Amino acid sequence: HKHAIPANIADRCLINPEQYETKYKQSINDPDTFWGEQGKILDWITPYQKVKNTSFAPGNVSIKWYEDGTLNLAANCLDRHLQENGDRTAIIWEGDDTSQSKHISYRELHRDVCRFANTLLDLGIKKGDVVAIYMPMVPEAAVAMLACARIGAVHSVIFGGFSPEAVAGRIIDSSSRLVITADEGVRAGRSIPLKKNVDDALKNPNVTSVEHVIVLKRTGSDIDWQEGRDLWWRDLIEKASPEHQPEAMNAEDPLFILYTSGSTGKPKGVLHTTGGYLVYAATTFKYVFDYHPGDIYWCTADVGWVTGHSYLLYGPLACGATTLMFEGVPNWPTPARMCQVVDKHQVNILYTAPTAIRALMAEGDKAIEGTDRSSLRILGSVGEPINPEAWEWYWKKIGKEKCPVVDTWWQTETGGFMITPLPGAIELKAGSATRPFFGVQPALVDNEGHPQEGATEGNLVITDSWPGQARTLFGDHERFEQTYFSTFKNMYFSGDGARRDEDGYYWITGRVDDVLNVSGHRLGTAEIESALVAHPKIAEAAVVGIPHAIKGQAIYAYVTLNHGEEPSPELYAEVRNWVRKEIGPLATPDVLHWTDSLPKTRSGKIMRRILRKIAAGDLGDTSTLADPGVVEKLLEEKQA
Ligand SMILES: Nc1ncnc2c1ncn2[C@@H]1O[C@@H]2COP(=O)(O)O[C@H]2[C@H]1O
Ligand SMILES: [Mg+2]
Repeated sequence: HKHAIPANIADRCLINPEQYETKYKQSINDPDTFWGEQGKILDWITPYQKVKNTSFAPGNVSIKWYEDGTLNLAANCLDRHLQENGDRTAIIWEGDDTSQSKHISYRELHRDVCRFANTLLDLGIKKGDVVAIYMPMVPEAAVAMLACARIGAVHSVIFGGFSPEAVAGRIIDSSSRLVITADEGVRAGRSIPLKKNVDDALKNPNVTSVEHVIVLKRTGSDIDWQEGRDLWWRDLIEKASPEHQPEAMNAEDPLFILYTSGSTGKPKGVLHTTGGYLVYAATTFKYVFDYHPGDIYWCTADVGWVTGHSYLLYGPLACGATTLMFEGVPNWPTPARMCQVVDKHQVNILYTAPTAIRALMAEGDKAIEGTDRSSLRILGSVGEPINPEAWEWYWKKIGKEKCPVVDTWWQTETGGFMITPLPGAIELKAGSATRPFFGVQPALVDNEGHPQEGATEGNLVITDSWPGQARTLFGDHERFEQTYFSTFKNMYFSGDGARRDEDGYYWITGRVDDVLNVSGHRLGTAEIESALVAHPKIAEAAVVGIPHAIKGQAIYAYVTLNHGEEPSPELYAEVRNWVRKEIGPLATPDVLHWTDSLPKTRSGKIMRRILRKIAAGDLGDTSTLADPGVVEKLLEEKQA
């Protein structure tokens, strides 16, 4: 069942089916001409000559785009829009409480970003310095990010739900010089203690690089204050000059670092540079959401994740869009909140997550009760697999069967959309990302790296570079090469599995490595295991994801206790909270399963496949296990 392109969309679309085919073919056969022309979506201070200069060679990965060009991201997202569109709203802010909202014009946003860029410079922050941003969804988070970009500082945004330990780890790895935070965040009526978490992070003796903490007064709560180190946002920004001249950055100057979980090890700082990244974010934003001047756009993703970088802020602001930043959650105070915001601000494009869609869908018509939704024209889904039922419920109930849904597949390491419909070019299948974006060459390979042709399934790789590609892991280019470019030589390995059907449409089925996706949050199996075994009473741990009707995956942990310890309600609570402390509430196990029967190879390594099946409630081949006998026991313990 393919959904046709509706006439209202065909009448206005930027890219129709023929235009998609022609552009795609040029983008693959001649990326230098294609991207040389498409790069002019940005203002360049000096033009590039060389466009594509890349190699996925084993142990010798090198990625450069537009390398001789110079530009400024903040000038592209702000300054260049002033003369004609200074009075256009850049950010609509909607508070957690519906009585609270703000409209911030391109001129107002520009003025505050200039003031804060001057604030950063005056504090001694320079081009290349890393600035940690630990902020709630308020416009000042955007001001901070844009001001860093404006001066060539490298921001590292840390999701507000991370624990003090997790904050400290990111600060340590990045040598962040400055932390920007708020006293508290406000979410679903509740307060989250951000500044206190920062205090606790900075007590880590290995945190040595932070000289100041800028604090936004969001709630005015009683916080501890360290004289000298801590500074109030308002105090600083009101002192600063609103005049700031943007300087030119090289296309390959680092723009930001975003700490990202892997199949093994601890989170690594995925690094994006400036030129290719912004070209790709602007281009994908424009064509996939069919952006026309005047369109009101709402991405629901947090600023702390890559969607919040590329599609809440940089893509839409580069294009001069009005972008909506919502402080709260889609179902507070009631399940109808998301569609109430749509109505309130006459949103035309809605881009949200399958977990959110499923949480609303569980409430049924209470999600749309009393709302109109007629301003919507385009819908999109981000960040995790979406099954056909949820897709159809979204398309029907939120979009009233009138709105194409763009199910966008991409990753933190890809910078922007990779496989996605375009609303006026591609007919839709519920649950399918459909076809690759311009400049993207996907392939499916078996475990031996052999490309599979026709209708088939396998490991999803990308066989050549694209302008938005992450360039490295901060301080760890060899691990970058290992993780993404060693499994299948000369290819980018996404870590995802996919199916291609007889029409050539792609269906992404989930991670094939040990990365979990819990409510849209990317977590590592090994890092959660490491968190658990750090507990004084825990000897060993094996973590698996299991299907969950709302969250997509839930976290199931098998735990082996030290000799002398017994399970108890106290210990159950303590271990769950231990993971909440080491990483954050986002990584809290849903289930703890106490056992002494972890399956292991004869070399001693944990075997997780059977554990996954058992936890799911299901078996496989046990001939690699040093003791098959564990299986039966594990089946009994889960029965109880
Ligand atoms: N539309 C989608 N369908 C299936 N999987 C997705 C989709 N979008 C993102 N993902 C995966 O979910 C992961 C979440 O973290 P990342 O964005 O880093 O990388 C992402 C992809 O591997
Ligand atoms: Mg221990």
